[PDB]
Parts: sequence; C-alpha cells; structure tokens
Amino acid sequence: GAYVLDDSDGLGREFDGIGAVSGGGATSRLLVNYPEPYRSEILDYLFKPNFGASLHILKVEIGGDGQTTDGTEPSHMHYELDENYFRGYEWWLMKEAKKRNPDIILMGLPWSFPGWLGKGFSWPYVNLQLTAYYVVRWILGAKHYHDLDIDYIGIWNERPFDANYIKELRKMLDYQGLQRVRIIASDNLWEPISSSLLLDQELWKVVDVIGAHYPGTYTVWNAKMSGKKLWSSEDFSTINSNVGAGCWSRILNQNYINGNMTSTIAWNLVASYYEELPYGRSGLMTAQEPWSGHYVVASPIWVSAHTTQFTQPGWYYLKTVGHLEKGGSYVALTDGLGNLTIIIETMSHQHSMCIRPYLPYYNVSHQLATFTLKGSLREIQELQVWYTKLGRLHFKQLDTLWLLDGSGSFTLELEEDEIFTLTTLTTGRKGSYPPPPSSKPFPTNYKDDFNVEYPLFSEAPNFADQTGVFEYYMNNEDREHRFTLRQVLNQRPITWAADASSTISVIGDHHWTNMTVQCDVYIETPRSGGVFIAGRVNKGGILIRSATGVFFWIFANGSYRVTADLGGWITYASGHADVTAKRWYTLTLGIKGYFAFGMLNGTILWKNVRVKYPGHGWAAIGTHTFEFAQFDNFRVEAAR
Ligand SMILES: *[C@@H]1O[C@H](CO)[C@@H](O[C@@H]2O[C@H](CO)[C@@H](O)[C@H](O)[C@H]2NC(C)=O)[C@H](O)[C@H]1NC(C)=O
Ligand SMILES: *[C@@H]1O[C@H](CO)[C@@H](O[C@@H]2O[C@H](CO)[C@@H](O)[C@H](O)[C@H]2NC(C)=O)[C@H](O)[C@H]1NC(C)=O
Ligand SMILES: *[C@@H]1O[C@H](CO)[C@@H](O)[C@H](O)[C@H]1NC(C)=O
Ligand SMILES: OC[C@H]1NC[C@@H](O)[C@H]1O
Ligand SMILES: [Ca+2]
Repeated sequence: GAYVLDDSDGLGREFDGIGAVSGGGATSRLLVNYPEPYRSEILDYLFKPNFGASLHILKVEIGGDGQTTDGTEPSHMHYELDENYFRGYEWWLMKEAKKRNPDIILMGLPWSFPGWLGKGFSWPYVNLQLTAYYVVRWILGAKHYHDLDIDYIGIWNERPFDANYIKELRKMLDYQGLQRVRIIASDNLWEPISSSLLLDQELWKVVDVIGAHYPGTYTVWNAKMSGKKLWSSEDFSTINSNVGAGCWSRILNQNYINGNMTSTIAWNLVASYYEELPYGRSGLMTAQEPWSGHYVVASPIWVSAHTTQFTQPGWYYLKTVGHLEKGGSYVALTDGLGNLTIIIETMSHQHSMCIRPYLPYYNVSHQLATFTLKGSLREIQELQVWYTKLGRLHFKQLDTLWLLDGSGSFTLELEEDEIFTLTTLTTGRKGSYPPPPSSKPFPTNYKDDFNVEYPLFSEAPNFADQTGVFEYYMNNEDREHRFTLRQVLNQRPITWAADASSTISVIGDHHWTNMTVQCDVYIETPRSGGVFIAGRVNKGGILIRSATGVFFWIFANGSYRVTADLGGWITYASGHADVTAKRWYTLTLGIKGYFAFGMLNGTILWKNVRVKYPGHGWAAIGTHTFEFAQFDNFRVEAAR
C-alpha cells in the first residue's frame, strides 16, 4: 500500500556504478571500422553523459591470444621479450570512453594467456611472479602509452583462482607504484572466494571486491559476512530485444535488493560481432555492419539510462528499498546533497527472462503505489519523471509531479513491464542522432590487398580471428608482397575455450552459399607447414572446433587436401601439388551447389568434387597449426 522512503535512521550501501563488458571475446570487433559520423554516434550512445546508456563502468578483456567466445583478442606479449601496447581495440575503446566521460571506471580482466607463460604447461599458476608480471605490464602500459588509469584488476575469468597468485599480484602492483589499483575476485561463483576470505586474513586484506557471475540477484552468507563490496561483475548476456531489456531492467534493481550487490556489469557492451557467432546480438545495443553504417539503438540502452543518467558512483542506496505488493520492485538513492532518485520496475515474468538463470513463474498485476518521503526527503516537493514501456515507448519524459500539499507523498498507478524514474535531477536527456543507413548484407564482391603502411588498428577490417591472431605485416625485403596479413602465434595459448588445432579467421556473410574465394598464401615453416582457404564455414567462437564447410589445404611437403571440417577428419579430395615453403602461391576455391573446385596459380588442381549441400557460411583463411604464415590480395565473390 504505502512505501516509506526515509533516511533518518541511516543509509544503505554505497552505489558503485553500472557498466558493461568489452571482450570475452572480440565483441567490439566490427565497431572499429565503422565510418564517421556513425562510429562516434555509437560511442556517444554508450558513454556520453546525459545522452544514452551513460555508463559508469567499462570492463575490457586483457587479450591473451586465445579464443574467448566470439573470437580471439591479441595480447601485449605474444612471445617472451615481446611488448607492444598498440594491438587490438580495447586501448582505443577505453580512450573513447574516457573522452566522453573522464570519470568512467575502468577494469581489466584476463580470459586467456599466451602459452609461453605456462612454461610447458597450460596453466597460469606455474610461475606466479611471471603471470603477475605479465598482467601488471598491461596496467603500466595503459598509463604510459594511453594515459589510462586502470581502476580494477581481476584474476582469471570463470576459472580457478590461486590465493598465492592474488597475494603476489598485490605485492607486484605495490612494487610498481600501483597501490591505487584495486583487486576484484574471482569473477566466477561466490565460492570458494567468499569462504577463503573468512579463513585467511592475508587474502581478505588484498581483495577489495567480490565479483560474482550470473548470481540470479542473490548472494550468500559468507559474502555478506566478509563486509566486502559485492558486484554482479558479469550478468545479462541475453538477446537485446524487449525481453532482454526486461531482464536487464529487473536485475538492475533486484541485484541490490535481493543480493546486496552495489554494481552490475553486462556482458556485453555492444554487439559488434557476426550474429551467427555464439550469443549473437547480446549487447546493450547492436552495431554489426561497419560496411553499411547501420546500427540499432536497442531497448537496453534506455533501460540503463533510467539508472545511469540519474545516479553516480558514490551515491548511497536508501535503507528503504524493496518489492511491490503485487510484483516488481523499487530502489532509491541520494547523493547527500539533497538529490533523490527513485527507480521503479514492474517487469513481468514472460517478458524479462534471462538466459542465466531462468526464474520460476511469478505474478505481476496492476497496482497502486503510495510513496511517502521522510527524514531529509520531506522537504522535497518537486520530482522529474521519466517513463518506459516495453512491448513500445522508450525513455519519454512526463509531466513533473508536485508534492506541494506538505504530505511529502504521492501515488502512482502501475501496470506490467514499465519503468519509472523519479528524480530531483534536471539533467536527463533522451539523446538523439538522425537515423543511420538501412541494413545491408556484406558486399557480394569484396577485396583487400592489405596495403596500409601505418594502419590505425593492428588487424585488417572484418577479419574475425577464431583461433590464432592475424596482423598487418610489413616486409621491406619484398616488393610485390611488402604489405601482407600474417598469423603471428607460434604456440597454443593457455586457453579459455577449446581453440582449434588450426588457426582461422572468418569474414563475410554467414548466409553465403555460392562463393569463390581467392588469396595469395605463403608458408613460412619448411617441410611441415600448411595453410588453407575456405568457404561455407558455419560455426565459430566457442564452437570453432566444430566448424564444417569446404577447406582447401596446401602443405610444404608437396601435397593438398580438401576437407569438410576444420579438424581435417573428413576428406573430400586429396593429392600431390607443386608446393614448398617460403614461396608465394595463389589459391582459388570455388563452391557452387553440390560441387567445388580448386586452383593453384590459376590452373585447375581439382574440380567437380562433391561437397555437402545445402550448406552456408563465411569465407576464411588459416594455418595448419600455430605457425607463421602470410596472406595477400584477398578476394571473395559470393551469392547469398
Ligand atoms: C543485505 O541485504 C539484505 C536484504 O536482502 C538485508 O537483510 C535484511 O532485510 C530485511 C528485509 O529483507 C530487513 O527488514 C532487515 O532490516 C535487513 N537486515 C538488517 C540488518 O537491516 C541485509 O541487511 C543486507 N546486509 C548487509 C550486510 O548489508
Ligand atoms: C544535486 O546535484 C547537483 C549536481 O551534482 C548539485 O549541483 C551542484 O552543486 C555543487 C555544490 O553543491 C556545485 O559546485 C555544482 O556546480 C552544482 N552543479 C550543478 C550542475 O548544478 C546540487 O547541489 C544537488 N542538490 C540539489 C538539491 O539539486
Ligand atoms: C495473477 O494474479 C491475479 C490477481 O491476483 C489473478 O487474477 C491471476 O489469476 C493470477 N495468475 C496466476 C497465473 O497466478
Ligand atoms: O554468457 C556467456 C558469457 N560469459 C563469459 C563471456 O565471455 C561470455 O562467454
Ligand atoms: Ca599486399
């Protein structure tokens, strides 16, 4: 009936912010080659204050060269003695975020590590000091090369932690003058990190935040006992339709109400990766067409705004938050300066299902809510009102509510799937740019000669690495092939996912059925080396080992194979070929209906080879194992 909002008996927990994840893996891959002004507009919708999502927190993957869900991300240390702080796009993303919002909170976390750290094993805790050294170098580089202060460092995403590692990382940070950097652990479940902190005083002193993944709005007793800040350091991960926006809306409120969590961070920031990769379109918005410029400002963007535009890190929750009598919830926050924000959600079960977990049915029906301000809140007599309805009307501002009659009280009629924000703040704004170009398929004719002398990014556009890492490469010794694309991993990473045994980068339109793919290739390893081109590649990311399609391989021992699968278990054709190492060859692969053919230097090597049909997928290039190889003058023609 009536809900008392008071602060006279004190406040609840400090609010730490709302944010999102870029990474785990290659989720921002397709954003970097958006043309202007669209790329800038997209970043504004995400990071610009008082405009769109206005995010408080940005969390990025610390690339380790392994596959980490929708691709691989490059590391700052590919090999021992290698350091480079200009690979990939997370540096760039963090800088764009800081330009728009200097107060944004930055976090780094590893998913995978380069193999050389394991010293023969695939384990990051063999040499604690070395792994900490690797991680701390990343934090230093962010400062020295991009003027970025990293606020939080994590351990190993959804993977076991090592208590001695966490202690060494703290020791190492301090040694490098990074006392300011805080540690969050362990980006997995509540246990065993929570009990470990109660049993080990030394561990407790070095962990600042307990971050848990997909907690279902609840926490556990040991985490409450620790007295640490508790965050949902990864949540959401749901398609950004209205139902994903509902999920996001409900948990933003109820993570604090049910679980004492004072921050929630969504995976992922923006869907800039091919939709047919795992968890397609699971970002706060969509930008998966840099060639057309088309992007979609999805419902979750405005759901966020209901909290982010009217709260800041350092505000406090009121003690008086809770559930509504007939479904839904409410939270309230102040800044200690006279401001008050009230956020109300009535998301129904049918329209707010998250993928993890799925909630047992709960009823939500029409109701009346009376709110009464007490304590310092009593003198408030004016409140701005923002409204959203999911089904649809987004972040529309309504008429001001006045509490002039001295009752410090007001009443709202609530229905299902609504959000209300009531605040004393006048700065709210539904940001708006003109509509972007219409959606268009990947170009049916496409070419890249990789001839860029000073590239803005370390990899050519639209190539999404799914195992291994491909980079622009300048070779001054060669005139015809001075500027190529090169696979630079020479050993299997300490993996997060099940990376393939072969490296591979995919590109184009997953709908493609008929295609001709051409590329110049160069095998660097004598006798044992091999490369391939392919089409109809149907799976990537987490499932990259599963990929079928048509694969045209050549090897430096003088042979070729044609396979249905990346793993090379199923043969379509095979034979001998005039192929050696350290020599440029032109491969062509044509696939039409039931049949395929392959050319070596413009001459037929095999043709009319039966392949599975119907079938569809991307084009791709790659190498037999983790080995150096170069690629040049890529072209693809295809019918969708
Ligand atoms: C964590 O939040 C929970 C809410 O889920 C708090 O537990 C109590 O909640 C009930 C109603 O759910 C209130 O009537 C109690 O007053 C709350 N407890 C106290 C001590 O006030 C709990 O307080 C929170 N825990 C911490 C450590 O902040
Ligand atoms: C609500 O918040 C605003 C913004 O934080 C407060 O306004 C600021 O007040 C400080 C001093 O208290 C000034 O230094 C800033 O320049 C002000 N900024 C703006 C944008 O006005 C305001 O005092 C808070 N309280 C109320 C009742 O509005
Ligand atoms: C939900 O609640 C309303 C009002 O109490 C009731 O009429 C309706 O039958 C309920 N539905 C379910 C599925 O419980
Ligand atoms: O829900 C899937 C997400 N969890 C970890 C992140 O990398 C994604 O795989
Ligand atoms: Ca070239």
